Amino acid sequence: AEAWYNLGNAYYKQGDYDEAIEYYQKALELDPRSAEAWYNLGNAYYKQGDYDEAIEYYQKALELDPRSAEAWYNLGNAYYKQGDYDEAIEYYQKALELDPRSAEAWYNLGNAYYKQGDYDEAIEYYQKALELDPRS
Ligand SMILES: [Cl-]
Ligand SMILES: [Cl-]
Ligand SMILES: [Cl-]
Ligand SMILES: [Cl-]
Ligand SMILES: [Cl-]
Ligand SMILES: [Cl-]
Ligand SMILES: [Cl-]
Ligand SMILES: [Cl-]
Ligand SMILES: [Cl-]
Ligand SMILES: [Cl-]
Ligand SMILES: [Cl-]
Ligand SMILES: [Cl-]
Ligand SMILES: [Cl-]
Ligand SMILES: [Pb+2]
Ligand SMILES: [Pb+2]
Ligand SMILES: [Pb+2]
Ligand SMILES: [Pb+2]
Ligand SMILES: [Pb+2]
Ligand SMILES: [Pb+2]
Ligand SMILES: [Pb+2]
Repeated sequence: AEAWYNLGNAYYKQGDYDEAIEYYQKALELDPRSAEAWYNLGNAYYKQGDYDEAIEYYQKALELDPRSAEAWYNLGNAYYKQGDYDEAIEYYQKALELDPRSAEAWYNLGNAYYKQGDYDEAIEYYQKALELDPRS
């Protein structure tokens, strides 16, 4: 499974998401245990703009490792891309409980509240983001 997974990773890293999906799926047929495998399969679908597929496999990754701030965050992103800002906020919240150091994660939490027209909540999370990284 690991060699198939590494092939998928190499394709993913050069931006060939169709090939990444093929070889990630092969790795999971042999070893469905890896959270990082389901997570990166989700990432591959996300990068294609196949957000329902991304959501399906992010959930699988989270069921195997619910401590994964990265998986919660990317699940948030998939909903944000669908315009589901309520679900985006819910999953960003869980990501930021597990790792509150990511200026990027606070920023996108702010963006999700901004998109709902909740400007004071946007301000709160933008302020946190800029406290960590004041360059953007
Ligand atoms: Cl391609
Ligand atoms: Cl193709
Ligand atoms: Cl192909
Ligand atoms: Cl083909
Ligand atoms: Cl789709
Ligand atoms: Cl589909
Ligand atoms: Cl399906
Ligand atoms: Cl939607
Ligand atoms: Cl949208
Ligand atoms: Cl929905
Ligand atoms: Cl709200
Ligand atoms: Cl509000
Ligand atoms: Cl409100
Ligand atoms: Pb191709
Ligand atoms: Pb789809
Ligand atoms: Pb599917
Ligand atoms: Pb929806
Ligand atoms: Pb709401
Ligand atoms: Pb408010
Ligand atoms: Pb509101």
